[PDB]
Amino acid sequence: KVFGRCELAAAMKRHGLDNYRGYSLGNWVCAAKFESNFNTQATNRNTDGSTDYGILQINSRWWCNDGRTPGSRNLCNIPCSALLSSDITASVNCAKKIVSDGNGMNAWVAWRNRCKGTDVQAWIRGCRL
Repeated sequence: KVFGRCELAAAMKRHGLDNYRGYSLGNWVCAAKFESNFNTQATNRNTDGSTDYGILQINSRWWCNDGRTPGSRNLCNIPCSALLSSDITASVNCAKKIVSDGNGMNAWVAWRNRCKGTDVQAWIRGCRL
């Protein structure tokens, strides 16, 4: 499904992402906007044989298993097809692992490029939270 901005903000807040590891809620919403345009079914194929899945475009080389990516680690221990659900819980739980790993939200290149450095609080303004 395609989420609305405040609808996603509220779902992510319910899942404990607001200020998780130092990143306020606005960061996560902006990341989803520019990674998947708020769509749970977005997928993106990469030159190394991996694919990015779901609303947060989680990658199959390191995080989920899709059965077709060469040096796959499955550090979230989840099949990638679960990340394509309309319900974002598996994506959020794997995103919690990714941001705890090493370089925070730098794992998301659309965040890195288009969110970081802006006032990301603007992405939850006007939302009932």
